[PDB]
Amino acid sequence: PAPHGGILQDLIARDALKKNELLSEAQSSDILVWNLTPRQLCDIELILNGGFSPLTGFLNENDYSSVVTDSRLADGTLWTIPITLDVDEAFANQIKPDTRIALFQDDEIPIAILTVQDVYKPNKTIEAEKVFRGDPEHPAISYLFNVAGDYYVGGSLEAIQLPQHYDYPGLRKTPAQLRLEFQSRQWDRVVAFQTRNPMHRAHRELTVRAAREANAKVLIHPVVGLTKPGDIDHHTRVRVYQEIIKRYPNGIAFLSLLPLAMRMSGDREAVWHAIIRKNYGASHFIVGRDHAGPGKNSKGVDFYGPYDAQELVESYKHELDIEVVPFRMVTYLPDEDRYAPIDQIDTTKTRTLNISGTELRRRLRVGGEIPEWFSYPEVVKILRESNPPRPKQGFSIVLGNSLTVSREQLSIALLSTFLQFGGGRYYKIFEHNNKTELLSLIQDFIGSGSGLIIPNQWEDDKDSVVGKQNVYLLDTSSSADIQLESADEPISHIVQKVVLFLEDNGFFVF
Amino acid sequence: PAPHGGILQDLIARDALKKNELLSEAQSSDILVWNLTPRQLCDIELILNGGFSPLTGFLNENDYSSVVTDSRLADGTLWTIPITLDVDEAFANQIKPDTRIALFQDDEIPIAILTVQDVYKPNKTIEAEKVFRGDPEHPAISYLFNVAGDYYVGGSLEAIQLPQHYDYPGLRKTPAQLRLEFQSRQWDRVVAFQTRNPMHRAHRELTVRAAREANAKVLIHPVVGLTKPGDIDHHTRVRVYQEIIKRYPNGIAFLSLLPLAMRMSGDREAVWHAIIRKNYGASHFIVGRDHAGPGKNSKGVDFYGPYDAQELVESYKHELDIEVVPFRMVTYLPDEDRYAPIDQIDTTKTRTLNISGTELRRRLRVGGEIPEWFSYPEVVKILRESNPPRPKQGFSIVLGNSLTVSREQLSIALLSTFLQFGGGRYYKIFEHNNKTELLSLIQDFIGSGSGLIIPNQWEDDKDSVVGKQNVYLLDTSSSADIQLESADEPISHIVQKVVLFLEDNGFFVF
Ligand SMILES: Nc1ncnc2c1ncn2[C@@H]1O[C@H](COP(=O)(O)OP(=O)(O)O)[C@@H](O)[C@H]1O
Ligand SMILES: Nc1ncnc2c1ncn2[C@@H]1O[C@H](COP(=O)(O)OP(=O)(O)O)[C@@H](O)[C@H]1O
Ligand SMILES: [Ca+2]
Ligand SMILES: [Ca+2]
Ligand SMILES: [Ca+2]
Ligand SMILES: [Ca+2]
Ligand SMILES: [Ca+2]
Ligand SMILES: [Ca+2]
Ligand SMILES: [Mg+2]
Ligand SMILES: [Mg+2]
Ligand SMILES: [Mg+2]
Ligand SMILES: [Mg+2]
Ligand code: NA
Ligand code: NA
Ligand code: NA
Ligand code: NA
Ligand code: NA
Ligand code: NA
Ligand code: NA
Ligand code: NA
Ligand code: NA
Ligand code: NA
Ligand code: NA
Ligand code: NA
Repeated sequence: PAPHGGILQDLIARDALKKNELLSEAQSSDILVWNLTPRQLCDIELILNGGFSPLTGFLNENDYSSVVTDSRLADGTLWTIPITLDVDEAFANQIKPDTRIALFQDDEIPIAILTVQDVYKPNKTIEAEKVFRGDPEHPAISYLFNVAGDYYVGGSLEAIQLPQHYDYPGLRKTPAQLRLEFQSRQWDRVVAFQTRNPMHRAHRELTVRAAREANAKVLIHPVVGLTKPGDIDHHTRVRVYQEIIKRYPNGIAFLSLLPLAMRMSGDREAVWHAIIRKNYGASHFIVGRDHAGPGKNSKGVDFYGPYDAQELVESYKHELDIEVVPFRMVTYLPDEDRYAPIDQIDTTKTRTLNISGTELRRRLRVGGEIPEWFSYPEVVKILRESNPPRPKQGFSIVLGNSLTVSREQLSIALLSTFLQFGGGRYYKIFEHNNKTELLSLIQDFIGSGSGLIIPNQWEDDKDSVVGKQNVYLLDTSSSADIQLESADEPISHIVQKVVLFLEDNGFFVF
Repeated sequence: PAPHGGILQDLIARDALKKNELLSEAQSSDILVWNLTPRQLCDIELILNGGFSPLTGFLNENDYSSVVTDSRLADGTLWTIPITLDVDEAFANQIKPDTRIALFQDDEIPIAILTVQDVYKPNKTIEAEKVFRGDPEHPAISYLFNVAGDYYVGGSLEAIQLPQHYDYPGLRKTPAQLRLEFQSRQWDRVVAFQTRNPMHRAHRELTVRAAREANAKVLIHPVVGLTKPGDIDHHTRVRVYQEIIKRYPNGIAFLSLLPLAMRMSGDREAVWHAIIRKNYGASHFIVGRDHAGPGKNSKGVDFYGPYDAQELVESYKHELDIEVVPFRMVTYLPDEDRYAPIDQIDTTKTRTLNISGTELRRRLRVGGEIPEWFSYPEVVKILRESNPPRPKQGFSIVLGNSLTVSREQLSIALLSTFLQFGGGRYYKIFEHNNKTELLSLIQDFIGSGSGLIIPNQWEDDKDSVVGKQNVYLLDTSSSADIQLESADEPISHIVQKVVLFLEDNGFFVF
């Protein structure tokens, strides 16, 4: 179908003969410069290549406001997610309309020149409530208040080049490129599948049903920009994707990576995804259970209904101009050894089985087996590879402040003890001396699979610098992970407590 | 580099706005029509897409002649293999210069409109001797005299569409497309690897050395048009290729199928391959041992020297305008467990190992093991899949004419006997009654893995219709595959002879 708004806004193509000129300007000693943030680099690349058509810059207050209260651009164009350039008060204060800002990447690569139309200070609470449903634990809300700048700069863009990427070089097809791909193959019907997690049996089956129902070819269009904190990294996923694509019949599917920065905005996000996929050349778009939803909040309540997205997309049906292929919870049927939409089976006279993400995360962490029927073995292998079981995980033991025994001697004792176990883990007594340049390495080591013995705590002001994962506190404090009986407890006693704790948590296996 | 001649002759692009017009003409009740042969469909697709640049139609006598005696087109452009439209006397007699012929595919799809320049009757002997070196067993020479028409029709072409293909739809990149592929990835150095056989360890290693030596990305450009009779089918090969490509480091290689019709013209063919690859956008081209050679003739003598191609290519070096990466026999080194060019090892103080094609063909036919070091297991699996060991092969037993026992009873006896063995083969008493519509099916069954019991021989005039593979003759004749003692030999005796014969040839395994 035609790109949203009718015109593919490929600004790279549009501004081709301005490149050298824009480049010079971007590099002049007088232009205002802003180094794009990660999500901003994700958004600007979708703007510059026509993925966010009709958009051609970041939303101004008028357009932004309409999107928030209307799910539409000022002119009425259906648009649910606000795309804005958030900056800080400092930078904002140097901006005036008509001003031209050079937007860089990594403070080195000139991406584009923004021509300021306005500088406003959004009410983050309204955006939070109206666009993301207001739950503070919601990924987009947390980002909004904790990472996003407090001042938005609206304005038109002029392309210099798309953000640089050294991985998966040929796979990040642009709307124009993908459209050309489908064309060279004479694909006039393509159903797109959005995804931010690895694909298992259910997915393969559901995407194939879609291809069969829609009579269209399959586009696995995974998100590699930004997703939900805690998601499997995109590299591990691209591998999972390239592997699973070999399970489809020869010539039915195409893989293309989408550098989109998700918002986990359930239903609004689905409407947005459909618009994006249409721009990219898809004729059909899959919207399954809890599309783009972030699950439940700590209280166990749903951020979005399991089918809110489907319903919203359905209400915008005649406007989207792209066909939606809805799916009900696709589950496993033991007795018939096959998958199928829950709405097609009698959950009364037929038994179903389902390994949830939580459940999977768990197996991977304990080294537990994952059913042959759940996912393909190569997929699981790749997952295990980058999400190793506890006996392969790294960790850190911190000698609490309450500790009264010799920290040096307790450290050595723990070191020598861990060493005798053997098995491949690297151990080290890591003194940070409160230097953040060191504190910031604690997780690099844990991430490398190493066991670190830390002689003492770090200032509370520096706590943010350290990634809490697999970091355990040894102390008499009630809030210690490994609680000591008393600050003067004999070393050997402490060592056994720590060993058994780590063994109880899968780090050690004898 | 620039395409040969300087201009990419993508006639599909050139004649885009003529398509509807050419189409109408091609489909008029008055235009002369010729349905392209297989190799002709191979050649015309390389002409229409700029692969044979500078060519823009089939060679006329002037150009043809110069290519034969000069390895150059009339204007001097380096060109070693003659590309002509060979027709029969009947068709030829209706052609006059200025005439326009509609060239169809499968008598249904209009490919192009040829504007006749001349109609000549080539001296096949000269072409055989001068271009293919005159050995009658040479693949190109046999085709020349046994398949090629005796009259060549030279003339310019006007594109309607490239030949239709329903398999590997997106993989058959055109020069322009490939060039666009390399570009979108910013590949300014690409070394192309030609191939018509499956790729094993040696190949992967040799193409990687090339990539490293040349400082260029890898293009696996296999031939899927026409190769040498007896080669592994291209489908099996594409699978082998798609699998082996996964053994290269991420992002270093690209796979694109070339619908070229090989000539197995050793050195001349190599020069031609380099020109073709240059047109397709390559900056480097690999030329290894016996490039494009058909091996030895039945007498055991070489059609070309193991490095004739390398030497010819080298002599045209400053003309080819594409860098050649020559390789000496790449062999295996047991003790160092690695491959390397023979010219880099001391064949005196180091042992080498090599499983030749013949040797491989043999293992595959006996179900023999293929060294882990020779090829990758997935590749070998795919090969075995379409080149099954004897116990899975089909065959046919023919009751010779000399036979004097009851043909009906001997047939049944052989049928019931084979049946008791079990094992999965399908058996049938196949009566052909000399009807070619039936004789032509004999190989389809053998190909399907079935065992056919044929009650009697077929007329000699019909012999050509039958594929001699796995077709054994039971007769008293000295020239019988399973020789009987006498035409009246008792059935049970004959049955044992046949059983033991088939068991001795791997068809039966107990
Ligand atoms: N078991 C399932 N039943 C129905 N739909 C599913 C199922 N699993 C995944 N989907 C759908 O597949 C798509 C991508 O899945 P996933 O990556 O987990 O979520 P997200 O929408 O956040 O990308 C979504 O449309 C989702 O609703
Ligand atoms: N062992 C080897 N050492 C060096 N080059 C090789 C070796 N095997 C194959 N090659 C080269 O690989 C390319 C393709 O191989 P193949 O398909 O067998 O022959 P062809 O040249 O007929 O396409 C050729 O350039 C050939 O010379
Ligand atoms: Ca704030
Ligand atoms: Ca629920
Ligand atoms: Ca005490
Ligand atoms: Ca003849
Ligand atoms: Ca030889
Ligand atoms: Ca007798
Ligand atoms: Mg980028
Ligand atoms: Mg989900
Ligand atoms: Mg074709
Ligand atoms: Mg060879
Ligand atoms: Na439309
Ligand atoms: Na810098
Ligand atoms: Na709801
Ligand atoms: Na519409
Ligand atoms: Na429809
Ligand atoms: Na426990
Ligand atoms: Na040149
Ligand atoms: Na016909
Ligand atoms: Na002669
Ligand atoms: Na060079
Ligand atoms: Na020679
Ligand atoms: Na024998």
